Amino acid sequence: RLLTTPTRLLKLILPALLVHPQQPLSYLERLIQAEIPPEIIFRAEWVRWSGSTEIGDFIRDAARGREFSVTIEGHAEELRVAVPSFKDRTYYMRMRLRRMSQEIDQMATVKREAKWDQLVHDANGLRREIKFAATEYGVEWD
Amino acid sequence: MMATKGRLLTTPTRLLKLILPIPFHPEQEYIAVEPLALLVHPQQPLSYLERLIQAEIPPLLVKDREKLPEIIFRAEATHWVRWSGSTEIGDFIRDAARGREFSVTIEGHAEELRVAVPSFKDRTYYMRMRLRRMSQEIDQAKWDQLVHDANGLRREIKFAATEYGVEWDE
Amino acid sequence: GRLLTTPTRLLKLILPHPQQPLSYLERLIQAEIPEIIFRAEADYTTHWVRWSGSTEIGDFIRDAARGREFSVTIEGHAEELRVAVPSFKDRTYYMRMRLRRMSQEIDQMAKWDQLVHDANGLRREIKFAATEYGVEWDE
Amino acid sequence: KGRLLTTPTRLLKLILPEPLALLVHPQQPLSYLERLIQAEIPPLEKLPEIIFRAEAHWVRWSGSTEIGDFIRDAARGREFSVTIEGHAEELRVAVPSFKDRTYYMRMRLRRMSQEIDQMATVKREAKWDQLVHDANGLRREIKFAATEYGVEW
Repeated sequence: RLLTTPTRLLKLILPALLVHPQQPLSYLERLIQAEIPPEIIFRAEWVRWSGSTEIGDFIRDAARGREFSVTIEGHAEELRVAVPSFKDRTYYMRMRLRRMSQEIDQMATVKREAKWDQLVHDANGLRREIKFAATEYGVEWD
Repeated sequence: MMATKGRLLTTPTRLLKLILPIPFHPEQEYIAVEPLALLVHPQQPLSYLERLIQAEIPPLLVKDREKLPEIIFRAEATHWVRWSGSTEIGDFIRDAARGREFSVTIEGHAEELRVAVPSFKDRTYYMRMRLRRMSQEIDQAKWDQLVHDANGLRREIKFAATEYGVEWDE
Repeated sequence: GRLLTTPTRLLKLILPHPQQPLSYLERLIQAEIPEIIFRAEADYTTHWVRWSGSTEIGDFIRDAARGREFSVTIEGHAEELRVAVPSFKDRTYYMRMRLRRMSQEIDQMAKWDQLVHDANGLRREIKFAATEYGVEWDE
Repeated sequence: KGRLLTTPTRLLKLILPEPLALLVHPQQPLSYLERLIQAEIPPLEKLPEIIFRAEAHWVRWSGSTEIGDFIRDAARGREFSVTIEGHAEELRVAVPSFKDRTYYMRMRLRRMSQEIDQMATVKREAKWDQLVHDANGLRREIKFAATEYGVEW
């Protein structure tokens, strides 16, 4: 019920929330407590997790059990939240890489189909001979 | 000392054509001018040019046997210097680029021959035109930032792989 | 209903700033009224979901990019209003207009790499010449 | 007397006696100078061995020592001797100084350095740094919205 986002945030959905993976779980508790009448505890594997641990590191280890618990001081039924797989966390990221990589090959492929390295070698090399003659004749050149 | 001057011109290749005034009638046999055009490669030595001209001018006469006339190359210094026939043509010209006129002396011919050393614009005409063309072809960017941003993203995904404890690689 | 973009980071909507909380969007609407919640479409394969007032404005609508509209419940009457979300071309435009201008401006202007390198060699080639001659050399 | 001059390229022009002009490379051995000189002089028949001596107290450099390394040691004496097997008196050839050998070389650098400044000054006076950064930047923001909207760009 927690989704990776195009940016580096995380969307959470349960009986809609935003968090940063570098925020501590205390922030999650703060947001959750604001939508309810209140201690929020996080178990995952099983073991509870300190509210001073980063959410990023938390759902990381939670991938072992594919999900994690949320229990509330008062209510009796616990809440379970599925954690993103690695691929789930890296979808938009690996996508951006795939596209940038392809963007590069196009850029490089153009450079090749234009003989751009010989063009630079030819140009730079002959600008050298031109500059060199100017020094030989005792003149200046653009 | 001859009223007609020689010119050597540049070519778009490494080669040079040498235009010379030959003061011999084409049917003369021994020793106002006739033209001679000569393509030479800048690494051919001066001694090679001598051999070239000697084929296009009549022999000299010493006693009852013909001789190939000595041909010698001179240039500026403010006086005049004799150049070694083992000198490459291109390097010879390169040195004479300031005096704008060098001398070619034919044995048995009192009046020498002077060649106009080409101007800078002329010596460099073809190259400078190719530069303009090549430069024009280039003018028809985001690469550095793009490849940099990519490798960084490659790194973060490798990182999440090890943290999430899985293998990666596309 | 409609929400639209501005060339500055600010955002304009109208009806019957990105970093502000939804609570603020609720808080200042009440200045134009006699509890305001927000909702949007949610896929998992449809659904409507209530968003925390602590959600940033800009961070919120970026999640609603795919469904080009979102709900908003006001008290009193169960007649929810829907707001237009500008499509990609509509939002990126004022940016894309600046990019094209800039990229064209960049087009209006490299021997640099060779110069620097060719210089370093010369600088190195003379530094050596000084030492071989046992001389100090300054520029 | 004789003179050995630096040329705009790495070569060396040598002038010595109706003086004779020569072009040699600093990386060639003195034997090459001997070969070139012997061709422009009469024999003795066999070729005359010519020996090069620079100052130290006046010693002969081997025919296998490079001309470059020969003249940089000759600068101490600021000239060097050439003797021909046969001719009684010797030739002395002024050798270039360090500022002489590096004139054209240092001259090229000044022009390049200045050219580099002009190229860089244009970059400054045109806010080049802010240009690409704003460009590279808001490009990524655009490429990001496409990822958000699930579209291409």
